[PDB]
Amino acid sequence: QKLCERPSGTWSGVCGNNNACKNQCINLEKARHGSCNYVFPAHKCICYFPC
Repeated sequence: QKLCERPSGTWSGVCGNNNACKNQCINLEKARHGSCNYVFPAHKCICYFPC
């Protein structure tokens, strides 16, 4: 709901892989979903924390 779409607390960078980005994010930190979202410049491991 009130999620903040931070580049993952850990993986604060380029992703090239949605599944991993998601997994790694919520596996290491405790965010809800994550995904290898686009937007300029390149894809990055965006993750949704209940901020």
